[PDB]
Amino acid sequence: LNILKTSNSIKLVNLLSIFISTWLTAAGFIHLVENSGDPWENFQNNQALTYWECVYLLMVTMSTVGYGDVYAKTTLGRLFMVFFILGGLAMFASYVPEIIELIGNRKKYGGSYSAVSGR
Amino acid sequence: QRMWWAFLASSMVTFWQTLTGRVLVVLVFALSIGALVIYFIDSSNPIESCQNFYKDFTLQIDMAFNVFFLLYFGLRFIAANDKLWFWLEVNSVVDFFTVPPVFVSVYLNRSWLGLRFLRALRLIQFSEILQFLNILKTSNSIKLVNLLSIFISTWLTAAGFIHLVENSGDPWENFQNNQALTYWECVYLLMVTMSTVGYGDVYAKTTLGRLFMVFFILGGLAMFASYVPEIIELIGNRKKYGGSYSAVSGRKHIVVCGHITLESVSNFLKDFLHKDRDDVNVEIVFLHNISPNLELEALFKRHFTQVEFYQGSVLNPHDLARVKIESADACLILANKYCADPDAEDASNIMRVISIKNYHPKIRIITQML
Repeated sequence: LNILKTSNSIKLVNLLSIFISTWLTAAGFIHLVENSGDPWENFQNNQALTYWECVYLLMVTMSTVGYGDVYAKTTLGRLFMVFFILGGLAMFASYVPEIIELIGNRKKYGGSYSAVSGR
Repeated sequence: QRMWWAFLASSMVTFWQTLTGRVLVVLVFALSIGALVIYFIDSSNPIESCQNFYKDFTLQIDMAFNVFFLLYFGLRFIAANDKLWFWLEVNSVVDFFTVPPVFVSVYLNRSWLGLRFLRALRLIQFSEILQFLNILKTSNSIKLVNLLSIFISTWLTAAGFIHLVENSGDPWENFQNNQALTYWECVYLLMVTMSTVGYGDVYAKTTLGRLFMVFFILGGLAMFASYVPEIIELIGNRKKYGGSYSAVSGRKHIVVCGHITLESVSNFLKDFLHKDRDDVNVEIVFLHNISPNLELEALFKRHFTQVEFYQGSVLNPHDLARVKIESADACLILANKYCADPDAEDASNIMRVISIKNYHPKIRIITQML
């Protein structure tokens, strides 16, 4: 649908669509698994979670910040934390970002000359 | 109460190089420094407080700063030229969002600390003028100063914003859930975020604060990983041997120049500083363009009290004046003996000899020759 084709579109495709999709599906995944509770323990530890703090928990879990404010309170939740770390940290370390660092800045002198009349 | 249609309207969200410019920009960041200092001073005070026109004596200096910022605002009108890019300018936007809100707060005769610290962007201005003030006339050093200036600028701005969101609270929850911590505490937390250590002893209680700092720490890690690779090496690529030679009265010295290499200088030192000599009391100095190798600094360190090194060329009379060959007893020239064309080294040594004799025609020269 007539996007701005200056490699910005392709960098959008290969970075931010997949980043947002994975982040949002992981947030919804932890929300479901935490609100479900423990199956064999009759769902006694079903922690009440909102989506804002869920996605905040994802972003705290990735990168390196080890905030003790929020964490997984159940065994399968901690399982899924481990899998999410093993996937997302490896991705954010060696697959996605190098593209955005090799994007760099835009062109320095790509403009034209304005013919000012009288000179 | 809690009015915003006047502060935002003041923020204006809609939209009769020379010394003349130098004086005004110096005044601009000097008053920015003063206002940021007094903001840090009264940061412990609550955001909202009453203030009469003749009550706060400290705020009178703030009003002098405010009318001077209004003068700079009129200067911005004068230098606007193109109005579209004038309101597109980021510094102009910051001034729009900080000075008219101060005017409205003073008209209302009440204190409001919201977005008052935004002048920290102007703290990067003195880096350019430090070159004018001939403290640092180089390029790498002024680039490092500018980079640390923008680092500390985004530091103080982010610390202030996190502090205000922290002590404000949720507006839809009657802002009664706000935590209580000081500017030093928010500084500590923002180290906690930027450093990615993540202590978690004290966090951002506000939900909107968390939803801000999430993409803020994304941007911060991006800019950190972008900028440190051109920060770390600056301490490495700095000239060390650019100084001159300090003569010692009553003790002579000689000058060794030409092609100097590890094995050549090793042999020369080993047969010149031999222990079986009656008395050696001459300093040995070196002149060359290519920086010495780590083994050569190792030799210089193990002979720290006998040999000194300097970087320069024998064809530069300024370099010869720096080495001070007037008091030198003699000059030595080492010639490469392994290159393809022998006549090239002969001609090079001839140029060295004529330059040295032209600078001083009454010294002793001993040279190799192929």
